[PDB]
Amino acid sequence: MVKPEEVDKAYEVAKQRYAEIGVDTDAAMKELEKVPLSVHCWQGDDIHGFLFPSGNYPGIARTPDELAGDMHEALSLIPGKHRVQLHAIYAVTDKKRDLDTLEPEDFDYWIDWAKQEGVGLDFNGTFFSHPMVKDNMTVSSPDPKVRDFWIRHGKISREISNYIGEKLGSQVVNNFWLPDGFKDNPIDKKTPRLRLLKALDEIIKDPLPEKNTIESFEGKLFGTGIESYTTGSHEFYQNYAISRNKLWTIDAGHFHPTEDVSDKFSAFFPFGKGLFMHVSRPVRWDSDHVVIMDDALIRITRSLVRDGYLDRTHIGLDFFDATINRVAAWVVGARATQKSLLQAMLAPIDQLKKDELNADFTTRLIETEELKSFPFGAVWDKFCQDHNTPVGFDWMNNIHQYEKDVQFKRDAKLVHG
Amino acid sequence: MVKPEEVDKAYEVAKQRYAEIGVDTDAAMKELEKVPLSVHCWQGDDIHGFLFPGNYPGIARTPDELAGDMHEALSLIPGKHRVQLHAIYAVTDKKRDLDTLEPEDFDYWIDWAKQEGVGLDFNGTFFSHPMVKDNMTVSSPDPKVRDFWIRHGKISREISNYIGEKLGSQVVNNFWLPDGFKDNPIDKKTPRLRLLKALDEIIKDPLPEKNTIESFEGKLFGTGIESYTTGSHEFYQNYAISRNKLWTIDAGHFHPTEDVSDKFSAFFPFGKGLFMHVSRPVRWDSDHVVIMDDALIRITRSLVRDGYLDRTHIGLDFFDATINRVAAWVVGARATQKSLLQAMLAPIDQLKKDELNADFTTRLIETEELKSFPFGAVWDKFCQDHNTPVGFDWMNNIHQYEKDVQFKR
Amino acid sequence: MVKPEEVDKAYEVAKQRYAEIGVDTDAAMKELEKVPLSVHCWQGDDIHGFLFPSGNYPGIARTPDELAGDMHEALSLIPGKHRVQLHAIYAVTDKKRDLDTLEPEDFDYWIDWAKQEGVGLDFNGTFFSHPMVKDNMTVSSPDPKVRDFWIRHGKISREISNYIGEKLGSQVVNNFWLPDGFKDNPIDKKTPRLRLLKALDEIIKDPLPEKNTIESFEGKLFGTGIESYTTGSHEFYQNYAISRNKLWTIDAGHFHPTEDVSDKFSAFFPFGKGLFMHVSRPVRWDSDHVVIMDDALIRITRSLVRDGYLDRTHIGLDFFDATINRVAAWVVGARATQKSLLQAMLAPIDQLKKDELNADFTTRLIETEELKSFPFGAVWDKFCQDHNTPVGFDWMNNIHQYEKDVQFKR
Amino acid sequence: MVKPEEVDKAYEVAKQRYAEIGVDTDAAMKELEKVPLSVHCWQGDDIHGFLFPNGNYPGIARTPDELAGDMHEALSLIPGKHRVQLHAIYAVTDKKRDLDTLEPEDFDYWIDWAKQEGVGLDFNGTFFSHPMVKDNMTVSSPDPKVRDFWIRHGKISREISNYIGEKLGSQVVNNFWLPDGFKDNPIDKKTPRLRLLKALDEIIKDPLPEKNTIESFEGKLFGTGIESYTTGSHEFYQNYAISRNKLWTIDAGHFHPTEDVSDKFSAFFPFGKGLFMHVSRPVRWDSDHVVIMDDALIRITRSLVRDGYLDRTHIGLDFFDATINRVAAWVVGARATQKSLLQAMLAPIDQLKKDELNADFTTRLIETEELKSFPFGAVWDKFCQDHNTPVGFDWMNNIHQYEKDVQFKRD
Ligand SMILES: [Mn+2]
Ligand SMILES: [Mn+2]
Ligand SMILES: [Mn+2]
Ligand SMILES: [Mn+2]
Ligand SMILES: [Mn+2]
Ligand SMILES: [Mn+2]
Ligand SMILES: [Mn+2]
Ligand SMILES: [Mn+2]
Repeated sequence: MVKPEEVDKAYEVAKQRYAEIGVDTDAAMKELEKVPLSVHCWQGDDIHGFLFPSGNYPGIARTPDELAGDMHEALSLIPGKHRVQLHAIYAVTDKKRDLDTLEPEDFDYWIDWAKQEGVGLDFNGTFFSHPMVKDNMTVSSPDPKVRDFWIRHGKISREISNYIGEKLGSQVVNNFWLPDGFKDNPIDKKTPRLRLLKALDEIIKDPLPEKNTIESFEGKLFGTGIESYTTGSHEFYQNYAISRNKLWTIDAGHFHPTEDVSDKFSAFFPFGKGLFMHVSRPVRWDSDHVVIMDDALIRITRSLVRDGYLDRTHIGLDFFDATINRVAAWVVGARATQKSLLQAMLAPIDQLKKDELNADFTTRLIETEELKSFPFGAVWDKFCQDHNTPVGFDWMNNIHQYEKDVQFKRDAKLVHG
Repeated sequence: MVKPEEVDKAYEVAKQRYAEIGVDTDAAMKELEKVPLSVHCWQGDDIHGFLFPGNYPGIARTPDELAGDMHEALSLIPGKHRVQLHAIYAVTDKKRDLDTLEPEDFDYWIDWAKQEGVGLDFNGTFFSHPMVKDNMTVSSPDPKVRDFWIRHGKISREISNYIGEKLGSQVVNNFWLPDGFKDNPIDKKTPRLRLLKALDEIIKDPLPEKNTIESFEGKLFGTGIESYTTGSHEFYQNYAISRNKLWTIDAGHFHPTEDVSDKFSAFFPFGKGLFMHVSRPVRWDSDHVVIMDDALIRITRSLVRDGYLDRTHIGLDFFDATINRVAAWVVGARATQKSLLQAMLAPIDQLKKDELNADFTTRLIETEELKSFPFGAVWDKFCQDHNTPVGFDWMNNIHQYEKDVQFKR
Repeated sequence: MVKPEEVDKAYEVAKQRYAEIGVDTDAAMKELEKVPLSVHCWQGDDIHGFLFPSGNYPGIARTPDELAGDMHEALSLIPGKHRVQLHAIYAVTDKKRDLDTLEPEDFDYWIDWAKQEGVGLDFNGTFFSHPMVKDNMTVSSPDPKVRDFWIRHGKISREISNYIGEKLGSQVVNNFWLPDGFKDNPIDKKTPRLRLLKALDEIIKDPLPEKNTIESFEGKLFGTGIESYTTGSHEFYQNYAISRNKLWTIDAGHFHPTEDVSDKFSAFFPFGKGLFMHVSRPVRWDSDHVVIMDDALIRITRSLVRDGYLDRTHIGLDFFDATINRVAAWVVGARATQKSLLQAMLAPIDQLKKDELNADFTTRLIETEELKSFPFGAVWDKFCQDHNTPVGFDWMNNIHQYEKDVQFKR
Repeated sequence: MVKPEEVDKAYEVAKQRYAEIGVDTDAAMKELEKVPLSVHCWQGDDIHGFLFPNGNYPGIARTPDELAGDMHEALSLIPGKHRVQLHAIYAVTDKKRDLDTLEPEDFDYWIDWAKQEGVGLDFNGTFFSHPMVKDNMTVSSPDPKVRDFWIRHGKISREISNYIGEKLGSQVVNNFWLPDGFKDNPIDKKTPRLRLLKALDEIIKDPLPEKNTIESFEGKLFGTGIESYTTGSHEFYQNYAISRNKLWTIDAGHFHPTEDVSDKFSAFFPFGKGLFMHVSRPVRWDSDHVVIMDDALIRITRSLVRDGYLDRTHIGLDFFDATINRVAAWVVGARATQKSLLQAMLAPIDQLKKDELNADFTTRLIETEELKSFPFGAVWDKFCQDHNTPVGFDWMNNIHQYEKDVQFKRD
């Protein structure tokens, strides 16, 4: 167990080290406080939800109460104040429901939980794992009956999101992700994107207060069993968001091999409103690995900090690893993102910008490289301790306690509710 | 030497093979006639131009030589096409810099285009100049550098307007900027805001759309500018749509495994027009001669199947000096044409119906069979009908041009 | 229906166009009929096998007799004579078996079928979809019980292979693919590959007649749920094959983005014995799409043909698409491969090589590009007709008849 | 300026943090001392060399003395004991020489400098920038006159390397890199590689003691103007090295998009003798950017120390950036590599290995991620200070002084 006075001592030394290069470590920690991460609920129960009925880790959540407890446990090890992303299938009601019959009140459970937990809520319509998914197509299906069903869900997703936003007093980002596409090479690339354009326009048609909710649109290059064509491409959705004055969702695992998603922000913000940045680790495909401190995460976080885009960018976690402790998964990803944000915030950005404007690329290379071995860990440790979360390896103690007390017994416990 | 009667025989057999699956070979050839390729002048003289004075012999060194080489290439490319000029191909006895060019400096090319019977497209030259400061031009943080290149940009529009008025054919004025960083930048925002402001100033003075319209060409990375490109594909698609201008897709300028044929159907619900630069990247932006490969096949069939040709200008953009430079044009142009023609020789309306009905079996079988249908016999007929040599035969014309012209330089 | 006179006509015109550039179309077709393709049995029944009993196309095979009939139908529409790959889980027996208790006689069904069908057989041990797959590891597992189990199966794959080869009088290529790897970033990359080296050496220890069987070893870059580290890498297996004088398996789906597997042949053969070339279409991952005529297949086929490597290269199909008629999948993939081989064989290779030796890169570019629009289709159509298979679209009639009479009735 | 007592106090605190997770910082720094980096001479003078006399940062070296002084300055800012790589075109002689008439004594200047400086030397034959490069081919050219010329150079590279090895009493790694290939798609892939095999075998024919020199073979996926085919492929050279019992050169910039060269070590060492690891940063192609602390470098260094391959792996620098202070370029790349090696050496590797063997992938993910924010910087700073080099930003002062006193006065 780290000693709190050692953390405080190491922080004063680091603060001095940074002050000597014109960086204020107190101000950097204050900046990190103001960046809430939207923790995805579906990592807790392998995206089962509650609407419809292998070497994976024990302790999967099977009920609202279980998932809520698991997210509370994860959030108690993530320093600061954050948000939670819900999916439509996480509706809590005993009334018989389908995706086109959900009502705002079906999320009262999550509204009450979020108020008592002190987090905001983001929302995702569920356009997958349903018999109305016809040949991998939903909203942009050539079948009018299939299209009309999913348009109904899409409209309902806004109604729910508006209601949640009104009750919490915090704007709900309503994210749209559609599987729509083909496994093999299509003949017609145009007509599916025109069907999508018209169906999306119909979904966002009825006005709702922007203070309560706003829609984001999430593209993808390719998915399993849908590899050759994605109806909702990144180009289609950036165009759609700018044109219809909505948010654009950038998921870090959904782009080309070698594609740096941190390049997109400064090409979008001269034209568009806001982004939903979904941090996710792709390993040679859209594998949805837990977020770690790697090149991609470091570039995403430093690009948002350096160019001042945080107040127009929502940061969400989107990954799914059931092979490890599901609660640990959230905490690794959240801490990875926070410490990368913090490292970016501990740079003398104004002086570096100056040197770069004067084409002093020598200084820029040297300093950026020296900063990677500066004592950013001491500032991170201080941030963890100040927000009553365990430091470094110490949070494994919390995970072992949660495994003994909950996760390793859960499977044998009778589910109820 | 292929016998015309053999071409005619093969064509009649192919015509019947295609008619049996509801494809009209005569109509397919009429469709191909309507697609002019914009042949880039700079392949002729390794992008030297005329403004600022182990490769294959016979490089063009003068306007007349370059004009003669383009005439030779066009004579071996069936149908009617266009030529792309760079600003540095100005023809004048006057002392010019990129900020002092005048429209009449291109009278030479207007006259040549009229006698050759081709339209002209234009490119501002924002590279190979002392005023390129740290690989930046219009979006340079130095106002002296920015103002110089803004003057050149404005002049590129005035030149393009003048050419368009004289030819009575709209000149597409393509903007490509090297602007970016070799290594990792701190500020990605400000360069792109400087670009936005500069481009807006360049296009400020209204010019008739009947004479010219601007297109904007993004890049992922170039040599010595690998880490950041100010003018990104996203920046320019957004810029084109918002400013009601054309977007330039160069097949060589995207990510590994990136399929540029995906972009058309995501652009046209929002945008006005495309300039599609066919170019072959070999593991980087290598500007290899266009060949019949997956990329070209997908580009051409995507434009044909979704009926985007009337809104897509097709230009060649490559540079290979290791081979006969005139041959380079003909290989690239013929690859593009035969690929367009193969796409036009599909029963597209029936295939679309099969696809709407989720008959993915029929789609796979038929698209694979069409790859070995006799599309070559329709291509050969198109070549012959338009007074150009068939197959290997045009190598005779190259060897004669080498002997009589190129090898004598 | 295509008119056979039409085909014969178009062929004679093609024959002359090719003759004019020093290519013999009759000779090219003779070369093609000497290239057997190893048709994978598992496309027919979604790799279910027989050992351990939503937008999926109808008519899936459920029994040996059904799978046998489906492969007979597919082969009937593929011109020339070919081979079939079995997996261990395709054992046909009424006896209680696990992967470590399989007997050669359990493959008597397939030997009898192959002799009647007139095809050779290749083999694959089944190192997946089993409770003894522990944390995605089999032969190279750190758990000795798991190792021993999979080592027993490895040895049995060789024994079965030897028996099939003896009975058929044609060499059985016994292909080893293992899923062994880690989902996330490993600490120790060395020890797993040392465990694999030791285990493989144990599996191939007991000598078996080469005339009957030889082993091939199949690497992978990454798989679903095993993305970060593959124990059996391409580098590992090329080194293992060369050093233990075995075959190396190259699957066209299992390499890096932009990786051209046709580059590997000429870098292997100065050192190595033979290759098992598995044609498979990756679409942005190891997606096992049906093989089509694309840059990869064209480069694979022309690289084998131009450099004379066919006599040392076994060509197998490896793909799994259940979204389309499963019998059609076989025929599309096989015809695409043969088409692409034939186009390679229809080039003036000796003259092009001389042009290249003299650095005449102009002639090489012009000619290779012109050959892409030469009437190779007319020669392919002739090959199809000569070997009593339908021409072009026509074989769709056979699929519709097989759907009505057999597939749609299951 | 950093205060030595402040570095020492921060080190003692870090020592304690690492001791508590079973890591010995003092031992970790001793392990780092034993990894010499082979600093490439050609970054100093834009690969001009001296043999054939004939936008960019000022102060390029133009003479042996200027280059020697620049490498001395760079080494003075890189903590510990390292090596220098020479190219054959860095011959120092007033005699009229071609690449096929170089003599060992032509390198006496560099032997004398290395003895003075207290560093070992590695060597590279120069198979580029010469009229005898015919259609981008050298050793494996279809022209027997071209082949024979370059084979003469290849034999001479071994004779030079043996001589240097003897004089310095330190084995010279003689690295072979050939541009040989095609710009566009070849018809015949087989024959070029059979020509290469035959030519390499003739080059290494004459026996020389391993004690003085051993050959390494460097492959490439593609180069500028040689994009479509490389005769000397990675597969060809790994097979060649294992077969002929020589070293295999892995250059981090010469592989496919997304390729992780750190994967290759554990697939090589069950079969082969040794590696020459050229650290180099590719940015979307073989761009030869200065090495920085990124995923690739972190994976290369941790893969070598985790699996205990350092005693069989020579680490060399290979990059060329003339847009920045050329001496600075060396220090950035060397320090990136050392701090990355050091971080990997500061992990509880035995415990992590045990956890992994026991399939505790939860613990492995948590711990590896926590280690990335442990105070490795305080250990790095201690290593820098202990070895009489400036800490953190401080060495920018030395660069500015060297610009003022030496570099900016040259041009
Ligand atoms: Mn997402
Ligand atoms: Mn994902
Ligand atoms: Mn272009
Ligand atoms: Mn280009
Ligand atoms: Mn395979
Ligand atoms: Mn596969
Ligand atoms: Mn190197
Ligand atoms: Mn390099």
